[PDB]
Amino acid sequence: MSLLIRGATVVTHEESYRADVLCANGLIQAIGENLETPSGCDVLDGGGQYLMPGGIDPHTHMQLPFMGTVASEDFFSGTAAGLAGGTTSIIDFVIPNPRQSLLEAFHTWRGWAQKSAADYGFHVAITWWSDEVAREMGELVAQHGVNSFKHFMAYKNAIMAADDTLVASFERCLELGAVPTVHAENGELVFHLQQKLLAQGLTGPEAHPLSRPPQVEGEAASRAIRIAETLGTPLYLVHISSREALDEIAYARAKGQPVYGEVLAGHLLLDDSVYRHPDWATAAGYVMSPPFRPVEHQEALWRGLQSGNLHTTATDHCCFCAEQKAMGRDDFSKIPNGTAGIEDRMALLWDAGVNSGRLSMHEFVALTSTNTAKIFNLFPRKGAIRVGADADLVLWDPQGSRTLSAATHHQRVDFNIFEGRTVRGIPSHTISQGKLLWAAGDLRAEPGAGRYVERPAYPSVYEVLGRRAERQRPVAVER
Amino acid sequence: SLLIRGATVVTHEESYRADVLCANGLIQAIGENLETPSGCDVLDGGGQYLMPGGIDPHTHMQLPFMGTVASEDFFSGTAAGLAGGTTSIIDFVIPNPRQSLLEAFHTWRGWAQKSAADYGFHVAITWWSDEVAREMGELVAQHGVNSFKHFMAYKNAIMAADDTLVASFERCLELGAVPTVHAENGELVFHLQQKLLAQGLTGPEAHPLSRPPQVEGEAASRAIRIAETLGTPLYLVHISSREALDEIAYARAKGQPVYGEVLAGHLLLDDSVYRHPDWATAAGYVMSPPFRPVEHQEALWRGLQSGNLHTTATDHCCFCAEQKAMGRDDFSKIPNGTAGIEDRMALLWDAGVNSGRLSMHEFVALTSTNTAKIFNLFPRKGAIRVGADADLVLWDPQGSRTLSAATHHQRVDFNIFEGRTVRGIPSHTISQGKLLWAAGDLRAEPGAGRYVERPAYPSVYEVLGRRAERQRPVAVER
Ligand SMILES: [Zn+2]
Ligand SMILES: [Zn+2]
Ligand SMILES: [Zn+2]
Ligand SMILES: [Zn+2]
Repeated sequence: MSLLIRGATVVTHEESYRADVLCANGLIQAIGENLETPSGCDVLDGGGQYLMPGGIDPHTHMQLPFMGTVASEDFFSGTAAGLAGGTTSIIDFVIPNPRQSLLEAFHTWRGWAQKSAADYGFHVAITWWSDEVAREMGELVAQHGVNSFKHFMAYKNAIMAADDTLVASFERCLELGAVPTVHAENGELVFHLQQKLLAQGLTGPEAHPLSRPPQVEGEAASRAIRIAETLGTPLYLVHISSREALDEIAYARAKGQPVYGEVLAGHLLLDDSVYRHPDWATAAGYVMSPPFRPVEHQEALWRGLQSGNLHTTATDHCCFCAEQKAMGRDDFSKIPNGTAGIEDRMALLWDAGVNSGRLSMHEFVALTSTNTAKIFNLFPRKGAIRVGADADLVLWDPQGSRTLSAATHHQRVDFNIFEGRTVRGIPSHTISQGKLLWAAGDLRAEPGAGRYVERPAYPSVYEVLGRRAERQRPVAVER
Repeated sequence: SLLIRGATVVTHEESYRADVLCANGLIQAIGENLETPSGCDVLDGGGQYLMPGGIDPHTHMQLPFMGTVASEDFFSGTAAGLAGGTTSIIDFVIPNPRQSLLEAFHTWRGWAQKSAADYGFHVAITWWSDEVAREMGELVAQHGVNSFKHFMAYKNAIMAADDTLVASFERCLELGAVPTVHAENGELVFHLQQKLLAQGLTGPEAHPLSRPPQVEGEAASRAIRIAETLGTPLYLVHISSREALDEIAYARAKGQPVYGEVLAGHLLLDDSVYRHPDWATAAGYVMSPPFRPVEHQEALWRGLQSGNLHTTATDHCCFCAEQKAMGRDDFSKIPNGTAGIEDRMALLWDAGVNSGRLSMHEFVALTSTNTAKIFNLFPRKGAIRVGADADLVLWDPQGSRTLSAATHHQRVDFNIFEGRTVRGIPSHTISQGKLLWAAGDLRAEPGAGRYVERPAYPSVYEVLGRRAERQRPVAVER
């Protein structure tokens, strides 16, 4: 018990309509025009606003230990700041060291995430292979609510998976009904260009984009895609930044292949000139992988969203303050990679996509929660306004205004990649598991309030794959 | 000296009536009603088309491979070529892993000495070290080699992985050499092979299932993007799939120098051949990449017509029945390869020219001139011009030939086009100014052919160099 949102237009991934919505006991209890108020149930007035599923950010790195160091944003600050921005759940990554047990890395991460203010889940990264990793994956799916496994195709000599691994792991994912996910950059090429730029003496952040140009993403997307086609698995590609990688996804989808693509707001709105800023720390602030790209790539990504070839939005929320960035003051390859975004994603997208008329409100919802839930088999528990669904919601004021700044954001990091940008259309209120956790300026997150969210295996795409595999079965010739 | 009189000269771009005089290995004169020098033999070409002799840039004469040695040797293979209108080859030095390239190279020169017509070599990069790199440089500077092949498949044999591709392509750029690639993802092939064998599918019908088209498309994608990133051209051998062809068109659509090669096999045969109820027949078709579903044939023809595929070849790599039978209980041990050197030109004329898919000019481009230009042999080869080498084919658009292993000159007991009848045939073939095939009479002689050196830095390198210069990485000062 008990929270009634009254007066709003409910906006789903597919329709708009006027209704009141009642939350109790973490769930949406009722939806209708003029609902009755249970006694002492709190009431939020939503006249002239839109009430939508709360955002799900399927790509966070809260307090990740990475590139000599540990991300500035912990599970609490991170998940809180997300709430302030209308995001109600995350999926983060367990990234074991190579040769490290997955169940061990997984219990370590569950540890770190217990302090979450909002619902959370994990993908598990496959950073090495053995019969043991195969075994443990099965357990994570059977016992621990994991149904998606990440592969890094870059970060050579660190966590990179090569073809022999990708093949073995993807086959395992097929066996388990789990979704393979990939960070698609060709690692040998990145490694090769990094050395060559450093050997020429190019050590600045401006050399970061040059060390990993768009065709390096395109290559790796092609390869992850064709391994998935060849093994009979779906595939989810994280943070697509390039035309080249988008074209591979469209090409595969165009042949009937289940491939999904995620995009970050930064890759929709920023270009690679940012790395040439006169101030080192500013430029360094933008360093993440894949990097920001020449302008023609933004337009292409927008169209991918408009055409159904890109499916989800996310942030790759991986915060490093200036002093951490400056670990690579003399060597761009040692700047810790990552930008902040959890709090800003929904407003950035609404303002650039809906106000401009590129995206309908419905696509906005699809791209901010529902597609993610459907892909990872959380629908209709999440990303849905219906009776029985988790009461994760955001109330949106289309005329409200906000100016993005590191000075004022709830993200624990001293840099914002959209510093000074002003957006129209903001989350006035955010509701997580039935509770009002952000209210016109007031953040009310509390450590440990979040739950761990299990995702069942075998999303329905695996039924279709199953029937195809059966129909395609090889038949010997008799002689 | 040899005068060809009364033919229509057909090049990669035009047709005209003229006689052609050859002497001393070379074309001496071209013009209407040329004078006959005394002693000169005269070939009457009235009603026929005189074209450059075909260049086949992909042969494997007497290759030791998959536990045996190809049945066709450098003499029998180049002689069979000449009967087919093909006057020069490019074959492959394939050193074993950890074997010196130079060692392998001289060995292959020995094997090739017996060739009946002009020949040259690509050299395969089957392992990597500083010594390989040094050897590549000596091959280019001293030995007339200007192209290096990389195999993306054949895991635990001659397969190159990304780290070798990158380092080799970079070495290729340094030397002005053309990287070439056999584009199949070896890890997927290897995985599928085991899986299929583990399920007891051991027959030839499983060869194609073990390397479906996307495995080729992936590897073309990857070679292409490595080449783009390192700033080299790229040549992809025997493209069989829409997927690979689409990767080439995509890259050429961004201004990237990528060339594709195609075999007649892959233009005209489909994967149903592998389900033949006779084991030996099905096995005769086993090569890599395998023949594909029909839709890929049409895509390939369209590649030719659009300028996204550039050369034709044969992957001439012959194994007789007893040799193919080494894989009788395991398709993955069937020696991979089919014959085609003799048949390439008539197959293509017949399927492409008679149908109106290709002009005669395109036919010339795709059978000699584009290969010449790509590997820096134009206009010495693939050109009918004074001072060019006198490698010529006289083509009777009315003749007919029926292809058969019982009648072909290829030293192998199987022909992947057994029984097919083509219209338009080479009536005569001239190599080094000499009449080596004359309407059924083959006059090839062991050892007549020459080793043909190809200079480095084809023209594309000047363009890449201007590009590289305009994209100098430039540091921001602070
Ligand atoms: Zn990533
Ligand atoms: Zn990430
Ligand atoms: Zn090959
Ligand atoms: Zn070959």
